[PDB]
Amino acid sequence: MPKIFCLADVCMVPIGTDSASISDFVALIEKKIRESPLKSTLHSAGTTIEGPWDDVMGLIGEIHEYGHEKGYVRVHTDIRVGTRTDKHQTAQDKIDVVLKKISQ
Amino acid sequence: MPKIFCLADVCMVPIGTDSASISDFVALIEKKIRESPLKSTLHSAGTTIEGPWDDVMGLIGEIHEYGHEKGYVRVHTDIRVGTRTDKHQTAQDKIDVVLKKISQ
Amino acid sequence: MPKIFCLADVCMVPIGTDSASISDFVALIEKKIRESPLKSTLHSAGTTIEGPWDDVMGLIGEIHEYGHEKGYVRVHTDIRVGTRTDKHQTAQDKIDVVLKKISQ
Amino acid sequence: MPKIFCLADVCMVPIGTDSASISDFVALIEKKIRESPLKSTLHSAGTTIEGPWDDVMGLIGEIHEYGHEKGYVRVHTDIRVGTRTDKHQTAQDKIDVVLKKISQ
Repeated sequence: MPKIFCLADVCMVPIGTDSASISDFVALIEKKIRESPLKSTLHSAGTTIEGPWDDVMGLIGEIHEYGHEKGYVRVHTDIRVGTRTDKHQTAQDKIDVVLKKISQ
Repeated sequence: MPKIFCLADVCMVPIGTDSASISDFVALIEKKIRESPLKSTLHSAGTTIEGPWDDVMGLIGEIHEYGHEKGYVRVHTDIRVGTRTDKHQTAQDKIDVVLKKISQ
Repeated sequence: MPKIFCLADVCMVPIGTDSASISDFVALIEKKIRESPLKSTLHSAGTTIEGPWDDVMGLIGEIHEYGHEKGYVRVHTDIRVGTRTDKHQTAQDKIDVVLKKISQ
Repeated sequence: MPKIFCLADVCMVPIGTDSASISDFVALIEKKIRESPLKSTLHSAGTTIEGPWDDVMGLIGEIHEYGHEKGYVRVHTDIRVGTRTDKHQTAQDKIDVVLKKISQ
């Protein structure tokens, strides 16, 4: 169980539901993610979660189990995650650097 | 060249640069993306682009070529893209539905 | 319409079907991919397609339209794509280099 | 620490190295992955790992730490992971079903 800091952007969708509309599933998991003390930011194509590796990946796993507990039979997830040793950077720090450079 | 409407969230990074810091590359490509008439939204883990398939995928390809033109030798990209026939939904519509349901 | 060579690994899934089992959809799209003259390699988590950017992204777009034509209401796709200017490398060349180094 | 079975296809790349060529990094991590008792399958665009969630995500985290221990300053990873309650399916079972259907 590694504890390295990481930034993980997750996009989770249910497979096999009766409708192409899945906002119920997204809202369901988002509420669960916001209950965690880990910092998270919701956007249109997913949610960015930050913190120690084990806690972040642990939460995503719990969300899957939560989905299954709520009746969803299959969950498909895409995770973009990065770790680095040169500096500590939150999701907000990341966008702040870009925005600054763009206006320059 | 398909023209179906699509929502594509792209995360692009350069491989082989001399530094772990890549905000220069991100800012460079973001400015190029904002020059397009296609609707785009920047977030911490990528940029969401919407429009006809050929125009969206065409732009991403142009960004790659632009990166190479600017000296970057290798570009690695992750794209999450979806198409649907039941309704038209922009990236903003998508987050709006979730936010509403979350407060309900 | 960029024509830079690219290697794209695609994972495509249908959203809103009546079953968690989606092998019918996968088989359907795979047969369509094999009809293209572009080089493709199927694996457990997707299919790797190579060739000019416009032809590769064009095919993926056609697959989406094909899915919708076959009754699927929503398609979600994850694409990992890379371009580079230092050498030409097929998907097979890529795995060959790794395998060699592993035994060394 | 969830223990639900999962199939995870991982694509890991180093950011900030002095070369666009990263086969050394890939070979390095692959050897580390093969030391694990977890079932893994290497392909051109990544490696598919299967097993309990905590063990699989734990290994990926260890690979990141291993990369940093070996001098790599930044690691970027894309993970496609799925869980389901309707059946147990390995990566090989997954491709076997498709291949069968394709010839039918």
